[PDB]
Amino acid sequence: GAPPIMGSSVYITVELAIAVLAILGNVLVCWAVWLNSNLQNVTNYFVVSLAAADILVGVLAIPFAITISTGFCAACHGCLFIACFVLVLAQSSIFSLLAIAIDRYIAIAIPLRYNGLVTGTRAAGIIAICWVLSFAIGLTPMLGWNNCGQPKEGKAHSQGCGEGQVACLFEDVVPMNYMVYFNFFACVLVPLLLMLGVYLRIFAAARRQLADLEDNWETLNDNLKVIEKADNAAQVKDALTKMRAAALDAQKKDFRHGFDILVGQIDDALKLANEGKVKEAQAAAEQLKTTRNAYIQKYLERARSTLQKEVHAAKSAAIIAGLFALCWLPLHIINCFTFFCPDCSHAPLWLMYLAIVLAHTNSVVNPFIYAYRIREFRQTFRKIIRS
Ligand SMILES: CC(C)CCC[C@@H](C)[C@H]1CC[C@H]2[C@@H]3CC=C4C[C@@H](O)CC[C@]4(C)[C@H]3CC[C@]12C
Ligand SMILES: CC(C)CCC[C@@H](C)[C@H]1CC[C@H]2[C@@H]3CC=C4C[C@@H](O)CC[C@]4(C)[C@H]3CC[C@]12C
Ligand SMILES: CC(C)CCC[C@@H](C)[C@H]1CC[C@H]2[C@@H]3CC=C4C[C@@H](O)CC[C@]4(C)[C@H]3CC[C@]12C
Ligand SMILES: CC(C)CCC[C@@H](C)[C@H]1CC[C@H]2[C@@H]3CC=C4C[C@@H](O)CC[C@]4(C)[C@H]3CC[C@]12C
Ligand SMILES: CCCCCCCC/C=C\CCCCCCCC(=O)OC[C@H](O)CO
Ligand SMILES: CCCCCCCC/C=C\CCCCCCCC(=O)OC[C@H](O)CO
Ligand SMILES: CCCCCCCC/C=C\CCCCCCCC(=O)OC[C@H](O)CO
Ligand SMILES: Nc1nnc(-c2ccc(O)c(Cl)c2)c(-c2ccccc2)n1
Ligand SMILES: CCCCCCCC/C=C\CCCCCCCC(=O)O
Ligand SMILES: CCCCCCCC/C=C\CCCCCCCC(=O)O
Ligand SMILES: CCCCCCCC/C=C\CCCCCCCC(=O)O
Ligand code: NA
Repeated sequence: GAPPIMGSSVYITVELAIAVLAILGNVLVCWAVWLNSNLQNVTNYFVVSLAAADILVGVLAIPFAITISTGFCAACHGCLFIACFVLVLAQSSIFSLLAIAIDRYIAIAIPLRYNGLVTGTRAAGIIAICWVLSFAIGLTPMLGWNNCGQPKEGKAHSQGCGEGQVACLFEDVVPMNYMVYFNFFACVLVPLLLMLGVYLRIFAAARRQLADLEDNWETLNDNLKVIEKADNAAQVKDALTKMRAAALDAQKKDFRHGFDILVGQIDDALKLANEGKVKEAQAAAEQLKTTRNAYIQKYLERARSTLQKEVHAAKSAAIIAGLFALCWLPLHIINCFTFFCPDCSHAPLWLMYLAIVLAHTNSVVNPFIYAYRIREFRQTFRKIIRS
């Protein structure tokens, strides 16, 4: 049995290094949003809320984790607070991640009403509510769902603790049925699964809109060919009405002028078609190609480019949510083994330390994801560091 202070020294040193990086990187995120108006939007207010949770992991949760690794003597409910505080920060992160996903879904699904529905003032209120709920959920053991009524008195005596004190260790004070059923299943797993459902809807909505744009583009070009090889006015009329509906569906200044020219030219040709003048209708329909080459294809390309950027932004957000799940799931899975398999030897202490370090590393990774995936953050980071 090697001296406990040695393996402790490795765990503590790694924890302190992570805390430094979590503070530095996420302070940079907050400084960037504060300074760049192009970064000031509802999505990034939740990003800042998430960065604040990660700053508090470095300032508070990691010092608390180091403290409760020692098993020092503490009043049981004081031990409970420093043990449970990381649950507040993890819960706040989950709420911010879910809010970000929902924000991106509103933007892709109803962009015309996004600016009227999703405002900064409503966002600040949601953030406040989510922090209150995070304290309520994370500190629920302090309301009585704890093991302080049944302390490990033999462990307390062997450490010289006073009366009312326990050896302060996470699993000795926080009940495992709370950790598995309430914290993991209900408060972590269910919101992560909801997030997965939201992102599936976001990418399904984007794929559908990028299909719908190509279908309307195909309908405009296909029916142009139908008119050229038509032989009577009724075939021209049929293909023109289909073009007119495709044009109005695709419509939903230089943008409006291009579609006004298009529908007007379709109407010009339809009037000729209704009068039985096929050759004049076809010549009129040929004028549409000039409008298509100078306006309509430009709208189709820019609409595609806007959709691709929304997909890119949703993928960046989903990566962040997925990395949260990756870094936190090992701890929750270990707790499931401890709880559901009392015939299994407890996960060894080195593995507990590794799982805790991994969870804490998640508070380091988001600034790197923003830097590598969002140009506006990356360029703002560069200016902050240079200047
Ligand atoms: C403004 C912010 C930074 C203040 C942070 C205050 C923190 C560090 C304080 C608030 C409550 C405090 C705890 C309250 C009660 C106990 C029980 C005692 O037997 C050992 C210390 C312990 C566990 C305290 C440790 C420090 C503590 C967690
Ligand atoms: C920013 C300010 C307002 C934060 C206020 C938080 C204060 C009120 C809370 C935080 C944690 C709390 C402590 C947590 C646990 C214990 C140990 C218990 O045996 C006696 C009370 C005591 C010591 C609590 C007193 C109140 C306390 C210090
Ligand atoms: C993709 C990621 C999230 C999956 C992580 C899986 C990890 C957490 C799993 C895979 C194998 C698992 C271990 C398999 C067997 C045992 C022995 C048992 O006596 C205690 C738990 C313990 C030690 C498990 C702990 C959790 C464990 C390490
Ligand atoms: C990751 C997402 C998709 C779902 C989370 C799956 C979790 C809840 C699953 C993955 C592996 C599972 C464990 C696999 C094996 C055992 C050993 C058995 O003696 C008791 C249940 C227990 C401990 C399972 C509990 C539930 C478990 C931890
Ligand atoms: C620079 C940062 C300073 C940080 C200061 C670090 C604190 C060091 C004090 C005690 C650690 C002793 C080693 C902890 C060993 C674990 C004890 C434990 O697991 O519980 C008790 C149990 O009885 C055992 O079997
Ligand atoms: C920017 C500033 C923001 C706020 C910064 C706050 C930093 C908190 C640091 C450490 C918490 C460690 C607290 C635990 C120390 C417990 C040691 C102790 O209390 O030992 C005596 C006890 O009776 C055992 O026998
Ligand atoms: C485990 C503990 C769980 C505790 C469970 C109970 C908590 C209450 C729940 C939600 C409060 C929602 C607050 C709503 C605040 C008022 C909002 C408002 O007035 O604004 C309307 C706005 O115009 C629309 O856009
Ligand atoms: N058995 C057990 N032991 N320790 C922790 C623990 C304590 C302090 C921390 O800072 C961290 Cl990250 C983890 C958790 C645990 C598991 C999932 C979610 C929250 C806590 N579970
Ligand atoms: C780009 C520069 C980065 C800033 C430097 C950050 C320095 C932090 C690195 C390691 C933390 C070391 C913790 C010291 C251990 C104390 C002794 C002990 O383990 O008990
Ligand atoms: C920017 C402010 C950050 C706050 C600084 C906190 C850094 C202190 C590091 C670790 C916490 C020390 C925990 C002490 C354990 C007590 C050991 C014992 O009593 O047996
Ligand atoms: C212990 C608390 C458990 C119940 C939580 C109650 C819900 C949160 C309570 C108060 C938050 C107050 C902030 C409300 C501002 C709303 C702004 C808005 O949404 O537009
Ligand atoms: Na986090």
